[PDB]
Amino acid sequence: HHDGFQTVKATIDWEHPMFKLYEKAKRNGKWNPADIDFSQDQKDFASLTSEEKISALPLVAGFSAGEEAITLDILPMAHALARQGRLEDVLFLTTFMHDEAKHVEMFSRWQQAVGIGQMDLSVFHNDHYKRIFYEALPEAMNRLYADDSPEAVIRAATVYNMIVEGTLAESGYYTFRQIYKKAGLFPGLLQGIDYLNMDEGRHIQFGIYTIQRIVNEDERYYELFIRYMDELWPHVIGYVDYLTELGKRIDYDLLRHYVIKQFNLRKKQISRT
Amino acid sequence: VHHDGFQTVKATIDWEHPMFKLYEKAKRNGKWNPADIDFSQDQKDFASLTSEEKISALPLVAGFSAGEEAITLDILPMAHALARQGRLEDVLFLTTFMHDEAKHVEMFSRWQQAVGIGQMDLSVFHNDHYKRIFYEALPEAMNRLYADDSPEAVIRAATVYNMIVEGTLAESGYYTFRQIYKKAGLFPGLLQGIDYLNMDEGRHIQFGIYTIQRIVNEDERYYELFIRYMDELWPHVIGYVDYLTELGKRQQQLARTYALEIDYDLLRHYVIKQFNLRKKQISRT
Ligand SMILES: CCCCCCCCCCCCCCCC(=O)O
Ligand SMILES: CCCCCCCCCCCCCCCC(=O)O
Ligand SMILES: [Fe+2]
Ligand SMILES: [Fe+2]
Ligand SMILES: [Fe+2]
Ligand SMILES: [Fe+2]
Ligand SMILES: [Mn+2]
Ligand SMILES: [Mn+2]
Repeated sequence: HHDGFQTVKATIDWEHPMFKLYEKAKRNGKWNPADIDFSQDQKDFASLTSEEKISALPLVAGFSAGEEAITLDILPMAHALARQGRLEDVLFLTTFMHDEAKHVEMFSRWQQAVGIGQMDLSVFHNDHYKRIFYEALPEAMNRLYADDSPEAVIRAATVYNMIVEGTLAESGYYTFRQIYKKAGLFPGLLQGIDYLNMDEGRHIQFGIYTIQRIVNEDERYYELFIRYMDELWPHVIGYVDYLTELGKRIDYDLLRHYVIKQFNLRKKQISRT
Repeated sequence: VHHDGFQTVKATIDWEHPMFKLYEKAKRNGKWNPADIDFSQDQKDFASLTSEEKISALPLVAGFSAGEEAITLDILPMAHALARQGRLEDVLFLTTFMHDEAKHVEMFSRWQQAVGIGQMDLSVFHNDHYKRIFYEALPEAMNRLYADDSPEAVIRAATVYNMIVEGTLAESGYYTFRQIYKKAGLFPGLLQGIDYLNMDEGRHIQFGIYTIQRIVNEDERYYELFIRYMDELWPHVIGYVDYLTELGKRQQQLARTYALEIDYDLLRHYVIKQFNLRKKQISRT
């Protein structure tokens, strides 16, 4: 039951950081994936050699699955914060969710346009990928229906924001750029990736805000945060090694260092105080 | 529980799904930002009213602010349930639904802030009937879906929120606010807000009808449930309406300072009109 309503008893906290992030999201979040011209992307893909055609697909499969996952899986988080009365958080998360829907849509549209929509790209998810996306992610998010303790929220934000978006996805945008914009290939996908990377700058900020406000109440949670990151590293780098083994069949030595860099950078964005 | 796989890895989005088409319309037609509305004439208009004129609109604003905030919290279980059923295109659409409702909450709260009543607690205009729908039945029917996503649970949730709250009360609210404050040349920024809001809600009702009718096509037993759930809520619908009516009648200072004939019997029949129209948008097959 609702006890009352903040915009009836009072107003929105206009000075809340997440309400300000909400405002930014409405201003900077107007792109529509339906407007992306994929026609050159189709030609590029067709002109590729089958050996080149596959080289693209592992990454797209990682992302298509990853965006769809978070679209389905943020909803428990939004619900738990709604139940705690954090209205400005909820306002922000509606932009988060619609961003992610556009992300799902964009990769799906590219798949469709280059002609691989009928292809099942699950074959490029290895065990380590499945551990993160098929298992740990939904596990940590769905927990929050029955357990919204600080430890549960921090574990979900760490998994979704610091590992999935902040290590794997950040590293993936960089990989796409380091490979295809140099080549002059796939300009519509790279356009989408650029819009998406803008969106994701906001998403990481909600995650930092969330993890940090909890850490602030008890620095015991800081060590929780680090432990959770390290728990998932073996699957992060297991996936990366799987993908680097594939491409060698571009210095994957560099992209495997960018992943390592991102992971440590994300750890540093949270302070013990 | 874990994901089996992902539709946009095995396949693609179902581009011909009607909820995808509705998602596409939502993106194209849902660009308005309440932060852009000019409330300066509203703040002056509100200040130009007496204490007694000043309140005639607040009961409506309190019903609206509470209603928009409730659904912002209470749609989330519905989106989760459909996500669990693999209804990806529904979920995509629902991201626009939820973001719309966020803007609706924001708009009324901006208006309250700008006209100067942010500090005033407007809960006093929620009578027991209002509470039974918005403080109780709405969240009960939605939160159910976390543990019971059966067709009958989904019908009930869509009926409460989409057919009653949006399609009866909110549709009547927009009419009332037009029949009164557009005729009074009052609160232009609020009515611009309400215009945009009402456009949003045309899509929301289409999702609710799609959802209810989808379930009724599986089995007609469910048509009767829809009618019964509509009927179980009518008394609170009309209980709130009578209450809002008796308020307006005894604070009639704004009606005659602005030479308006506010017909609280016409407004009452429009509510009844919306209720039955909503029944007619669901067919037994
Ligand atoms: C060979 C170098 C490795 C490059 C790393 C690529 C990893 C693929 C990206 C998958 C994660 C995408 C998750 C979406 C996050 C979000 O939607 O916020
Ligand atoms: C005297 C005339 C009575 C008219 C009825 C007025 C009722 C106020 C409506 C408040 C509910 C608003 C819910 C909005 C639903 C949505 O945002 O989708
Ligand atoms: Fe994201
Ligand atoms: Fe391994
Ligand atoms: Fe709505
Ligand atoms: Fe009563
Ligand atoms: Mn994303
Ligand atoms: Mn609304």
